[PDB]
Amino acid sequence: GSKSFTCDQCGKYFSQKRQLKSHYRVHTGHSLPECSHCHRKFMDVSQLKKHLRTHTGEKPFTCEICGKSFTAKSSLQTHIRIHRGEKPYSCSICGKCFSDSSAKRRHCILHTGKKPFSCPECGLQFARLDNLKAHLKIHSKEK
DNA sequence: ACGCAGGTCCTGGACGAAGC
DNA sequence: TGCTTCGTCCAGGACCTGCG
Ligand SMILES: [Zn+2]
Ligand SMILES: [Zn+2]
Ligand SMILES: [Zn+2]
Ligand SMILES: [Zn+2]
Ligand SMILES: [Zn+2]
Repeated sequence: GSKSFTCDQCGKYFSQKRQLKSHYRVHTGHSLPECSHCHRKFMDVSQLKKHLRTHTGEKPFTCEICGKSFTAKSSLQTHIRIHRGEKPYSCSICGKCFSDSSAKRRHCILHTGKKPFSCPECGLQFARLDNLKAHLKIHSKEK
């Protein structure tokens, strides 16, 4: 109030041109925090520090039940639900429940029947890119 | 067999919260 | 306060595993 500068990518408003220029980095990547190891860029320095653990192998979030360690606290939180049998994610179509939110999301796709991954060698179609990768290894073994 | 699909956890963008 | 840094959620994906 008032804001006269607009981003031509997401439409967000800004009161000063310097504010728009700083925000525009998220679309172009220019001058974003850049990892010195791999030179990929991230939205802020905290996301870069998280990414640094991919190079060091540091896993600072340890499960006190089994002793395994994880790179992110969210992953530890998801892992703890396995020990406690906590399955809060359920498919609304068939009722199958999961402790992992991605396992639930991946399962629900099967009710659509879509198989968008087609083997370039024989044309066999798969709902999962994983199954296509493993399938192509059979062609490599046959050849 | 091997297609199928669930188990598991790593990676990072999204975005409001907290820091300074 | 306003820009920076953080915590966290969440989506996606890589690799693993057993069933029928
Ligand atoms: Zn924008
Ligand atoms: Zn890096
Ligand atoms: Zn554990
Ligand atoms: Zn279902
Ligand atoms: Zn094939």
